Amino acid sequence: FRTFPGIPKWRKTHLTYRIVNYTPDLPKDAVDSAVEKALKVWEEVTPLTFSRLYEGEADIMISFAVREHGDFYPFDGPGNVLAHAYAPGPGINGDAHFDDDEQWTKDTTGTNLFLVAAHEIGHSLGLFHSANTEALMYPLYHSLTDLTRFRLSQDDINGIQSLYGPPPD
Ligand SMILES: [Ca+2]
Ligand SMILES: [Ca+2]
Ligand SMILES: [Ca+2]
Ligand SMILES: [Zn+2]
Ligand SMILES: [Zn+2]
Repeated sequence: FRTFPGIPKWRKTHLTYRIVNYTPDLPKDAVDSAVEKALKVWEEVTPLTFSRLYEGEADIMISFAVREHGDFYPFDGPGNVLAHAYAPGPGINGDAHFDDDEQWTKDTTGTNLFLVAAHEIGHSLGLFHSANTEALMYPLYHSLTDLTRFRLSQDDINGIQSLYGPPPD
């Protein structure tokens, strides 16, 4: 696993998230379930807990965007960059932006929102890219078998627990 420079880490266990807008690609409930599942794979293996804010500024602001959308890193249209996220910290840090020039799907016929979201929240909690091919944080994870089979790899668990510790016990 790789952890970011000078170890940007959330200095608290309870983090809030806020879904700012909704893709036309999916029902709103499907966007909601994919982000909840993405958050729960990391919750399961750390003492971190998350809750949802509907207004105000949450730690992890989630939004769908196309091309230039307000930060210095515009999206590129179809394919290639699918989403990006900032490492822990205040303001735009911890936030995750999803490229809506992708076709976000519940399954594998397009770009699977669960899997890209779970990868991206790994960056939001402080994981960088793994050299380990079977890891969710490996750059090419989008070529991995989704919840027909999905499980976090030992490497991702080792990485997130080197930052926040194991589940409370
Ligand atoms: Ca933030
Ligand atoms: Ca793109
Ligand atoms: Ca789209
Ligand atoms: Zn962005
Ligand atoms: Zn990544």
